[PDB]
Amino acid sequence: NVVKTYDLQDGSKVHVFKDGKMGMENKFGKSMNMPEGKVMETRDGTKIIMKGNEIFRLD
Amino acid sequence: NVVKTYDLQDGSKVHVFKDGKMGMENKFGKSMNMPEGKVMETRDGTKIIMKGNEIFRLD
Ligand SMILES: [Cu+2]
Ligand SMILES: [Cu+2]
Repeated sequence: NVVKTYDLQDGSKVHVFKDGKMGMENKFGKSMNMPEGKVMETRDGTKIIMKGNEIFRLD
Repeated sequence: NVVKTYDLQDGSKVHVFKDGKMGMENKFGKSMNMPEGKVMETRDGTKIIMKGNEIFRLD
């Protein structure tokens, strides 16, 4: 179902689904409200940001 | 002097200069500030967004 998952510094995660949908979870796996316009950083140092339910990655 | 250029669908351009500074030009070549927190569509399809003086690109 998930086509991609971002593994964020803070232990939270963002799943991207086959259907274009997106979902974020805290370090406890509980579902969260995803922040818009806020830079998030992955485990491996990649910076991303969400806007209009799409994901942008630091170029 | 211009290290990177994005050609947008609205006729304007974004420049990233060799120094680090960032600017936009309009259709007429008029230099302006880089719009922050706004998605912009490139002629070649991509969308970008600037936040805190970093460019992020659709993933
Ligand atoms: Cu999960
Ligand atoms: Cu120019």
